[PDB]
Amino acid sequence: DFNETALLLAFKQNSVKSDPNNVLGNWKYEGSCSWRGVSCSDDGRIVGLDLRNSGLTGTLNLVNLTALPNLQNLYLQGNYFSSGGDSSGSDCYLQVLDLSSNSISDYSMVDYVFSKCSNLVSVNISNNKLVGKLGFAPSSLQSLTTVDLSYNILSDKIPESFISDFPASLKYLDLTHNNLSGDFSDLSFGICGNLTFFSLSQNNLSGDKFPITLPNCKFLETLNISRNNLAGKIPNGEYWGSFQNLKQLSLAHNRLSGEIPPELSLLCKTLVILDLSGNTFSGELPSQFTACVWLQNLNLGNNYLSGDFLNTVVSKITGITYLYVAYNNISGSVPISLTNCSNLRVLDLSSNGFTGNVPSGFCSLQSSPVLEKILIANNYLSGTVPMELGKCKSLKTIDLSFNELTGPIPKEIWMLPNLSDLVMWANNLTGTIPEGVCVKGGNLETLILNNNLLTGSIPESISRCTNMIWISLSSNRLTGKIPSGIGNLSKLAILQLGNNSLSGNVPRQLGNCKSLIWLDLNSNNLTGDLPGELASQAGLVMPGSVSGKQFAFVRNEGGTDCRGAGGLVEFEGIRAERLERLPMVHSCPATRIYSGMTMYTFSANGSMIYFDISYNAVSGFIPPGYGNMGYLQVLNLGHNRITGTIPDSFGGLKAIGVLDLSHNNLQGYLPGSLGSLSFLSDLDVSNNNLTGPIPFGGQLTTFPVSRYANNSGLCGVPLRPCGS
Ligand SMILES: *[C@@H]1O[C@H](CO)[C@@H](O[C@@H]2O[C@H](CO)[C@@H](O[C@@H]3O[C@H](CO[C@H]4O[C@H](CO)[C@@H](O)[C@H](O[C@H]5O[C@H](CO)[C@@H](O)[C@H](O)[C@@H]5O[C@H]5O[C@H](CO)[C@@H](O)[C@H](O)[C@@H]5O)[C@@H]4O)[C@@H](O)[C@H](O)[C@@H]3O)[C@H](O)[C@H]2NC(C)=O)[C@H](O)[C@H]1NC(C)=O
Ligand SMILES: CC(C)[C@H](C)[C@@H](O)[C@H](O)[C@@H](C)[C@H]1CC[C@H]2[C@@H]3COC(=O)[C@H]4C[C@H](O)[C@H](O)C[C@]4(C)[C@H]3CC[C@]12C
Ligand SMILES: *[C@@H]1O[C@H](CO)[C@@H](O[C@@H]2O[C@H](CO)[C@@H](O)[C@H](O)[C@H]2NC(C)=O)[C@H](O)[C@H]1NC(C)=O
Ligand SMILES: *[C@@H]1O[C@H](CO)[C@@H](O[C@@H]2O[C@H](CO)[C@@H](O)[C@H](O)[C@H]2NC(C)=O)[C@H](O)[C@H]1NC(C)=O
Ligand SMILES: *[C@@H]1O[C@H](CO)[C@@H](O[C@@H]2O[C@H](CO)[C@@H](O)[C@H](O)[C@H]2NC(C)=O)[C@H](O)[C@H]1NC(C)=O
Ligand SMILES: *[C@@H]1O[C@H](CO)[C@@H](O)[C@H](O)[C@H]1NC(C)=O
Ligand SMILES: *[C@@H]1O[C@H](CO)[C@@H](O)[C@H](O)[C@H]1NC(C)=O
Repeated sequence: DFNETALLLAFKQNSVKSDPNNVLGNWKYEGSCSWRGVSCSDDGRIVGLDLRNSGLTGTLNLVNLTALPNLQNLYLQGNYFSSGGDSSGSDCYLQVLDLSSNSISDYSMVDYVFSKCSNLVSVNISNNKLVGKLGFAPSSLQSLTTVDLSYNILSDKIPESFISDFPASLKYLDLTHNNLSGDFSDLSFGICGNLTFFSLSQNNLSGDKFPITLPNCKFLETLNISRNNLAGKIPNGEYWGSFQNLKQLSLAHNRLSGEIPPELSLLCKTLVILDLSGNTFSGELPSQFTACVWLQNLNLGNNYLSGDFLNTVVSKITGITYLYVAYNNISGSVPISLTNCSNLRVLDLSSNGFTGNVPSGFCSLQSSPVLEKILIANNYLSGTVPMELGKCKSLKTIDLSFNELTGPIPKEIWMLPNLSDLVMWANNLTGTIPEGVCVKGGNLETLILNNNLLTGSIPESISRCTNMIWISLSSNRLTGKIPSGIGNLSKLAILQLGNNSLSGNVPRQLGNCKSLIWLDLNSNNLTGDLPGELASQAGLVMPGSVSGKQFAFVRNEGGTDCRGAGGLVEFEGIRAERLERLPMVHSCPATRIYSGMTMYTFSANGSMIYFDISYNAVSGFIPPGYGNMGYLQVLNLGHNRITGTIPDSFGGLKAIGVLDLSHNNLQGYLPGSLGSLSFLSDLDVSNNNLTGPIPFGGQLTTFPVSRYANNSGLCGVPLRPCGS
């Protein structure tokens, strides 16, 4: 062990606790320049060490490597290194340093880098565990272009002079996703001659005012302060006047208020991306923004904006690709001028005050239709769905949910070749679902039509919808049998057919749907027996692609009148307040409304979560296999003709919160096994032929007497004791 070689051997024996891949297997005494990751300069001294993405675990002490006299390049990123260089130490020759994507927590290490390493061009410490507060700036490092401290735990405030004390050479500074706090207005930027990238996004910065010296950075290309606590208004006057190159601006998701200042339009000579989303802004996008000819992506969503600016302003920017205006106060008709934007890929008008017709001109001169998504949900739109929409061959998503729409759905929409999501719920739509579905048009992921006037049958053709994830037809006029072909949909997760006229028997082929976690058949005309095959995926179910979708679930204190009211709905682009215009809301006031992204309740080997067949004519016995569903939280079989006994197997319903067997023909004893269900919070066994002792264990003695009423001689607490 001699000199540099000794140093590296020290690292392998000391810094590295495990090398499962044997990447260091050739670091072995007797010349170190042939070692894996080691690169040498002509003197034969190590000029670099590249261990990236090697699966190494250990305690990094940076000074232990940087003692290497000639080392200019160090890549340890994408490993398990923790702790870090810390200490203080020898001379540092580093030019490039990448420590990202490790476990490093010791800010002392960054202090060492900012102090000693005077030839440093770039430092990436991002995606680590660094805790503590920012120290002195690296004023002595005069080649330093690039510093990425993002995705750490850094806290307290950015020191007032921190940024102004950086060397003149600084191009890129990223503080994104830390714990930083304090007044944004207290930062000084100094001369700021080279800085083209600055991001504070996802922190705790606050205050009433923008920093006076930020406008010093005349060359800033992207300025991102999004997802902070900034309050007050967007600075007007000359504040934006000196930015020469500003391309990406994001003020999004802050507390900012007032109108959007006309002076902001000074940025229009450059701006290609503007995100003002998620603030309190009112008024209009100023007319000066017609100069915004290079603007590609405009996000004004989630404010109080109103007026005609989409017409007078945004119509005029011919190259706009993405337009997000949802959750605002805009009224009037959707401007038809909007259809002059021939590069528009996404148009989100959801949750505004729009009246009048859906735009019929969206792909005219073609050349050729580029539009992917049109979202107008939760407005006041009237008339029908224009057949012209059938012209945009590129449509991936149409969302017209919760408008005043009427008439049938033109065949042309069902023949859109790329259609993925057709989401039209809470309208007055009529007609039928065509036999050509998913054959003569796109192979759909979701079809959400609940709470319309649709009639006829679910077409046997729905079986070719093999991409299908989520089907909601509830509360329509549908008749006929549930087609056995639905069993061909191996990704189907949620099927809601409730409150229709469906009849015949539930096809046993439903049990062949490998992904089904949610089945609501309630309030139909169904007869026949509960197929045993409905439980055949129990234990096998894998969490699928229905995750990550906006939903709402409306809970009510009812009750028998309240069935069919509330429950689970697709929530994209809709405000909770519009939910109160759903049917039966007077009888069934929402007691609680859950909302969010959909997430599965199991990592793997799951079952059905939710099964409601109540209010049908179903007969036969309960299949004992149903008791094998370990993740089932709702089983509602009430108001049917079901006979036989309650299966002892129901003891394996370990997740069940709601079990409604009421108003059937059940007989025999309640299974003592029911006492072992620890989450059972709602049990209704009433109006059957049941007899004998009410199990004494678990929750059974905690229920109101009404849950046991009208049976054949049940006894024991809460009823009269069995030893009468
Ligand atoms: C300023 O800095 C932030 C990072 O802190 C950058 O924001 C990130 O943008 C990326 C790229 O677009 C997003 O990743 C994509 O996310 C989508 C799904 O995203 C949804 O879910 C996440 C999770 O909660 C959410 O954060 C996203 O939020 C965006 O969209 C809102 C509008 O709906 C908007 O109000 C919000 O500001 C944010 O805006 C960005 O996206 C919209 C695109 O719709 C764009 O208009 C705008 O300019 C911003 O880019 C959203 O609800 C996945 O499908 C993708 O595959 C991909 O993962 C990040 O989610 C996003 N925000 C974060 C991380 O907080 C900005 O781009 C940056 N601006 C500039 C110019 O540098
Ligand atoms: C897996 C998805 C389909 C779903 C949207 C998912 O994201 C979501 O977390 C589901 C599981 C939740 C959201 C609301 C939940 C219900 C909340 O409201 C209901 O009143 C309760 C009553 C009672 O507490 C029961 O335990 C079940 C039950 C009825 C819950 C069962 C599971 C949910 C249905
Ligand atoms: C600093 O390194 C991080 C890597 O951890 C870089 O972030 C990655 O960038 C790539 C390519 O842009 C993304 O696709 C990766 O997903 C990112 N990974 C993570 C975990 O975010 C970052 O690019 C580097 N910073 C600089 C300035 O180069
Ligand atoms: C941006 O950084 C560069 C360094 O890359 C700075 O350039 C130095 O500027 C001085 C003064 O003009 C020159 O004498 C040096 O020769 C430059 N160094 C190099 C390596 O070119 C530049 O000043 C910085 N920008 C500003 C405006 O501060
Ligand atoms: C077909 O299905 C519906 C839904 O289950 C049945 O009826 C409803 O009947 C109950 C009891 O009378 C009422 O409380 C609901 O309000 C009714 N809803 C509607 C929209 O009608 C209906 O009886 C069945 N029809 C046949 C052929 O018997
Ligand atoms: C904008 O719409 C919201 C509905 O979410 C409403 O409360 C508000 O009054 C409207 N305009 C205002 C006053 O900001
Ligand atoms: C159930 O369906 C009938 C007929 O479609 C309708 O009048 C009613 O609004 C629906 N009820 C609920 C709770 O959605």
